Amino acid sequence: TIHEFKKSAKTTLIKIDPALKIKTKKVNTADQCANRCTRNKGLPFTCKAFVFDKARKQCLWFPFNSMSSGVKKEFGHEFDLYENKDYIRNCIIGKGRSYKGTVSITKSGIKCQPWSSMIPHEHSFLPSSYRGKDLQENYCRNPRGEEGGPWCFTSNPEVRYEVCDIPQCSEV
Amino acid sequence: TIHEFKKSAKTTLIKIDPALKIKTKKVNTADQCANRCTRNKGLPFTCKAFVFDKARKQCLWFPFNSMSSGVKKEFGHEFDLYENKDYIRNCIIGKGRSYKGTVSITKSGIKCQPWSSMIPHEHSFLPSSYRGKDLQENYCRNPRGEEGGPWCFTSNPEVRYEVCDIPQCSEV
Repeated sequence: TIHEFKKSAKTTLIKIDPALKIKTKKVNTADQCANRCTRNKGLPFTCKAFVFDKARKQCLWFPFNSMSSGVKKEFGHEFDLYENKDYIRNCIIGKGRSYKGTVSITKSGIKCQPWSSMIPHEHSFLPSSYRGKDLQENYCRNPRGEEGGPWCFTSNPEVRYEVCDIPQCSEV
Repeated sequence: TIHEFKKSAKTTLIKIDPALKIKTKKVNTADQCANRCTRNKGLPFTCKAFVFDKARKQCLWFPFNSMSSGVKKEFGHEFDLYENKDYIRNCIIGKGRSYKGTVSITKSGIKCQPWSSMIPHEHSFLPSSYRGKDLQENYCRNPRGEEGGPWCFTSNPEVRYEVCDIPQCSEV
């Protein structure tokens, strides 16, 4: 069940508004935290995210994710952040510059090439180069905010890049 | 992997658009269609949904869902529809009247009471009547279009009903 969460390594979140509440608990594996989050059992809220402290083998279930207002994230090798896809807007607004969804396949059905690889296609579109644009894994993105919306370098050598078929949130 | 699809028993989809392409194949089980869809390995498009023909134990992979334009659904006992949640708007527009996501947990974190149940709470919100409102399972909904957004009757005898924390597509 831990696979249906967007994972961001060495990350955790921090709150600000005292009202915003948490629930923690020692555990064995990060898997263990996912089941409880997904099932939303014994939790005084909606599990939209959780962190697993690999160091203190702990689960940190949150009623919010990295894009929640009033919460910032922090570095930690020992931490691993898992966000519930059901709470990460999966549709596009405008040119889709703020799309953080997990679609990784182009419109014609071809798997996206990670932004970390220069194979098959070489490129200067590196994560460090574009901060805030979430160029993680091989997720369809639109760092430059171009007309076509989110796209990705294809794993098919003949197709340098292509657009992804992510829907618009509201286009009547 | 089939659990990451919204299921609509006895249902299938009929394209109207001739371009909009499909791909079919005999298979053994419906799970078999899911894996192929999720992976999107042998398809010339983005799998957003698929139908499993229990009769002809067949798979119909679609580059669209029940809310795609130019495609109508049809009834059929031998058919089951599965839509990729990654393509079913997961945020709310306005009062949330057209919400079709699968969130089934009120804001305080309690499981929803399916609409087909009169226990714990009895009600006048049944599928039968108010249709087109997808009162399936225990999905948070807003058939009437009320102020607070999609909600549900709580499986907690102490709480008649409560609202869910489904994000608005206009984040904040």
